[PDB]
Amino acid sequence: PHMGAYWMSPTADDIRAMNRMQRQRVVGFTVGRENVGSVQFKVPVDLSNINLDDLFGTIVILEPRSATVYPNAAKKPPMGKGLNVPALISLEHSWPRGGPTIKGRRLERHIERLKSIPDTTFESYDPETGVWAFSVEHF
Repeated sequence: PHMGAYWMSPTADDIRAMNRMQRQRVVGFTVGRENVGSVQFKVPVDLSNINLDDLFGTIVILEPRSATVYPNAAKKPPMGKGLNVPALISLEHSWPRGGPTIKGRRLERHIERLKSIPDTTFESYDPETGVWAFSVEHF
């Protein structure tokens, strides 16, 4: 696999510089990984109890075509708490089998399948870049 660095927005520096009130309600918090995709939380999140330097690969795991938040059910907070909130997920490399030149009906059936994935709400598929974007309500 060919993956680059994890990142977050606002940055860990920005969040470390917030006061307690601000860090309890971080808007548009996004965790991504170069050449994989990103997870953007759709409601404000409380990061006061999250270690920003033990987040990538521990709480949020981004692998090719796969995003995971809280892989260990025993340590997963209740729905609506921590990062267990609705999120917009964008995944690169989501092409039809055959790759970027597959168009027409074969591409349409691929989009149909992505629109139907259980527990997701389809947002978009970009046929030129291979990005599938969709929302989930909990992890």
